[PDB]
Amino acid sequence: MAGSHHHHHHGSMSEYIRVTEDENDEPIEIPSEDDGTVLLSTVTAQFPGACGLRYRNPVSQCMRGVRLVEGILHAPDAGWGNLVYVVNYPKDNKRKMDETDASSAVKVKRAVQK
Repeated sequence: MAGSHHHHHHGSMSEYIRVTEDENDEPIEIPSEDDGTVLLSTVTAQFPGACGLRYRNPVSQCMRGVRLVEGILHAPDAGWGNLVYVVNYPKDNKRKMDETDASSAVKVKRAVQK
């Protein structure tokens, strides 16, 4: 319902992700990352609120599932493909309200024990 943004291009791309939420709906094509994964920002573009995506292959008849780490939807060892996907969420979550720039990097001593 809320959230869309408009900033997730970066360099390279490799390929894209083509998946649809509804079986009757058409497979929407969205831009992915160079590594192959997909930025969460994109997932919200068409699937707002969606927390996780499932894998639905009519020809594969398997039980695969799109991996999600740090918001970035990782792709399988086969790729996104042009199959269907099943959303996984109650309605919304957000759990995000902080956007600032700062650096606090620092070295650490050797921590050894038994």
